[PDB]
Amino acid sequence: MLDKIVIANRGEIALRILRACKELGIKTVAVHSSADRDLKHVLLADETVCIGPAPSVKSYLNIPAIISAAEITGAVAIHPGYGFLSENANFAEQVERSGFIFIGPKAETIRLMGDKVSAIAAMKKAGVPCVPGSDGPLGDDMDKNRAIAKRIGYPVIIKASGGGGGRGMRVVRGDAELAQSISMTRAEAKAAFSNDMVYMEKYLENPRHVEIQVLADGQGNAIYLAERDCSMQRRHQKVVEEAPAPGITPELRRYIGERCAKACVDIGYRGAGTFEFLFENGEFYFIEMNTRIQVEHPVTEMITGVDLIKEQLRIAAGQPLSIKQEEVHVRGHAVECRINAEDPNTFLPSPGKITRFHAPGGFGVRWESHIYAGYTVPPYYDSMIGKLICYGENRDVAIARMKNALQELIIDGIKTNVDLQIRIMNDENFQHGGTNIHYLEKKLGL
Ligand SMILES: Cc1nc(-c2ccnc(N)n2)cn1Cc1c(Cl)cccc1Cl
Ligand SMILES: [Cl-]
Repeated sequence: MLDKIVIANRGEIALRILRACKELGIKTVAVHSSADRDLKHVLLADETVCIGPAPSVKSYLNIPAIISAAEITGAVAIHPGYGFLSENANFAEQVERSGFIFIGPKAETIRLMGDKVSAIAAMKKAGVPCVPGSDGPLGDDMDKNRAIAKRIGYPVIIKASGGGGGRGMRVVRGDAELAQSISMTRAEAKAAFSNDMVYMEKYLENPRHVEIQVLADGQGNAIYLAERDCSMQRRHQKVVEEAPAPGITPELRRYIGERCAKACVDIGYRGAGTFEFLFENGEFYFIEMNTRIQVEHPVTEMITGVDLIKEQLRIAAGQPLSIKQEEVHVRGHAVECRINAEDPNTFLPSPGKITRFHAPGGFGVRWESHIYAGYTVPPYYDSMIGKLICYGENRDVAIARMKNALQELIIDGIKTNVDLQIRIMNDENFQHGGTNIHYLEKKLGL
């Protein structure tokens, strides 16, 4: 087991990582900005290092400062959490070059999945179903681009190969708009990644966002831990996630899961990872892979019993997977509601001091948050201040528990999205299940 690690993150995920470290007897180093001195995990950590001022560029994205903190404390590994530098291949490379373990895959693997075109090519080769597409970057030959579009069939979508999460894409519905659409996507990509590479996919009109959790030890062992539906979202931000995905049969799960696991072996994947799919008309289509642990990991933990963070730490210590595929069993159902400090009318972050706090408790209730009474939510970071996760023996039980936990939750002094979460739990279409990626924005437009 790793002697000591730097937790290269903040907020709820840093606390989540700290708890796993403590379970495993791993010493903790909490690196933090000057605005984050009173973070719960910082107060709980074995050692603390202030790595810079409030803005993320000079703290949580400050590669030399994070590496120096590992150096000064004699840490053996760095956990990047999610966001920040977790998908930064240069950071992973610098971490290993400086002589520390990066808790994540090889830098080459991060780089491979970071490039959307190369990622899809690798996944297609491995037998993972992808969206019908260009299978390569689009060039300047518009005859060739029209032929790709015809072969695929309109509508199509132009996507940037550098891009993440849905940044800068456009739907094309005929030849008439194709040339300009390619042109425009190229330009926005140049500003975002200094990379004008674009590709084409068949545009799916009303898909669900379904992602497969994997773990791989780098020793040839790779398992899939069912799936999560993340379709409930607003402006590229997930709002509610759940596991398993409604309507997914054991057979479909096994079909897609085995293909993801085999792909992990093909690419020499190491650690936790997520294969993101679009799901429409009973069919899976790979869009991208996340090579980090994700915000929504807890729903997968509830339905499988596998502690994904502890697995990351075990794998980073060079241990083989703690379980075989045949030992992974989907049981019950879990729903996560993200709790955001945000104004309900503007959807802008709403920072400030929490004056009264009470966490929900009870059977099947899991509360993931650094917040406490008297804690000030700083203006400098993301709006998500906690995650409420409810498990039950079935989806209806999980939802009923979530409704009650949400009503029990008290966060006074700041504005939150609790009332919206309650609305969603009471939504008849959500109660039925299987709503698509466009649903919440359509609902909120009414
Ligand atoms: C990365 C990505 N690809 C798509 C997409 C949608 C329809 N067809 C195709 N091919 N891709 C959508 N997104 C981003 C996204 C996702 Cl993945 C989930 C909800 C909303 C949004 Cl805008
Ligand atoms: Cl994430």
